[PDB]
Amino acid sequence: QQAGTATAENHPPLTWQECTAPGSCTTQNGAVVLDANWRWVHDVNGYTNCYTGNTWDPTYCPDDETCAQNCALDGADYEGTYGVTSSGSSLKLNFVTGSNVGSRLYLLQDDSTYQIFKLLNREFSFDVDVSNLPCGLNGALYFVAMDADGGVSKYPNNKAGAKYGTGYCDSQCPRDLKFIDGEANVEGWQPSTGIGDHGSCCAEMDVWEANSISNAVTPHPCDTPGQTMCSGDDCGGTYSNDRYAGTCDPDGCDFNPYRMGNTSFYGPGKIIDTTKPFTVVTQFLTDDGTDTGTLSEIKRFYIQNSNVIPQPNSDISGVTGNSITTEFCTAQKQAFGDTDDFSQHGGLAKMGAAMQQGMVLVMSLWDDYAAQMLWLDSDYPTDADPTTPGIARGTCPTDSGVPSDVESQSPNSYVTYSNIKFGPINSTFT
Ligand SMILES: *[C@@H]1O[C@H](CO)[C@@H](O[C@@H]2O[C@H](CO)[C@@H](O)[C@H](O)[C@H]2NC(C)=O)[C@H](O)[C@H]1NC(C)=O
Ligand SMILES: *[C@@H]1O[C@H](CO)[C@@H](O)[C@H](O)[C@H]1NC(C)=O
Repeated sequence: QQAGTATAENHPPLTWQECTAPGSCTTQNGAVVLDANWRWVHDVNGYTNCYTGNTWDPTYCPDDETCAQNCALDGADYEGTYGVTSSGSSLKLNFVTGSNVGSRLYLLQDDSTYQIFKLLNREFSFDVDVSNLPCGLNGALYFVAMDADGGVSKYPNNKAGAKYGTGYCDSQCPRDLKFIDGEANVEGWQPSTGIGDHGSCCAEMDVWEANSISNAVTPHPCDTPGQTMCSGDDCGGTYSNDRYAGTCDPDGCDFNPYRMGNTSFYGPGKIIDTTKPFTVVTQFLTDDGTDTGTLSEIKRFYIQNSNVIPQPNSDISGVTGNSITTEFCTAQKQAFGDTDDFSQHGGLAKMGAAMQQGMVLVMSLWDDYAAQMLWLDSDYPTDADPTTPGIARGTCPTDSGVPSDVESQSPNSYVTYSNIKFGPINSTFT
């Protein structure tokens, strides 16, 4: 895709901090950029839609390649069209703005380059306010193995790049992306938004997926860490027919404290009381305590009112601990009767390989047209006994979360992420 000219692209500023030790942090002047898929795509020569509603305009987009040469991703009015505002070290995502629903943003090193995080033997921490996120919404902060330049050096027809939020991929191998690898997704485009023949896969570390009711932390490995194209139902993921047909783990190894049997830990009025802000800390430990080692454990702490509170232990029979490890992941898949696609695609060793490639920080607010976010905050397989281990993930009713409901009833929902800090283990807090 080309770079557009109707609207100029100005990235909202966002500061964060890199630390070397507790109390010793340096502020970085970052910025964020809106993902390519939320943008208006217009023809390079005038101001005409290449994409109209849920369909490609064949005059400009008769095939994948031509479309990409003829069409441009426009700049974004962040506040007014997409409901994104930044202040200093804080970023606010509004749910519904006019006819826009939600957003996905990446953190930039500079105006053409995603910030790369190498997470092994490091810790990542951020403050969050999810008090205005009801059932059916997902305020996500996570990492994917995208190219720093958004694909430009690999794909000559991508002239927009990171500056326009190109190059997305995650463990679902999404086929709803209008542009992949410097080509439009037009041949095979089946309207619902819509899905095409091509998808974009890469390893995904979901540090935080949450609303005011439930949260989960979930690594999702892929055979190839790092961005790959797939095609048809071989993609697997949410949009393909068979979830488990592809090269990535679509479920992942998850720790949601509610699902693990502690229902008094996280929620309104609870130990982590989601009516107020709190701090989320995630450590990525290696077997030998060094930066070159194998990923072996993911640990979680929360901080609310200067109190440091560790992730609760699993209270599921035969599943032990409060951290993600190979042992935990094996035991939890068995005790819930879920297919162990995690270990099939290389588990934590392969999550670690992706972390070694470097990963991009994504911040997001979305609702779920496929599954109503019930996998996160309700009884998920809905046709199943909510007393059997692993079905119940939160207190939301099973009729919650349908997009046309939440978009109409809670349009002023929002999420705020702030005070991002990154460094060696135990440097981001006391
Ligand atoms: C849910 O998790 C909480 C937090 O871990 C548990 O409360 C802790 O219990 C331990 C004993 O196992 C105490 O030493 C801590 O001081 C407790 N923390 C707080 C702040 O309460 C709680 O027991 C768990 N509840 C259930 C339902 O199992
Ligand atoms: C981090 O601090 C914790 C105690 O809060 C301790 O278990 C651990 O050894 C520390 N890690 C390092 C490498 O300093």
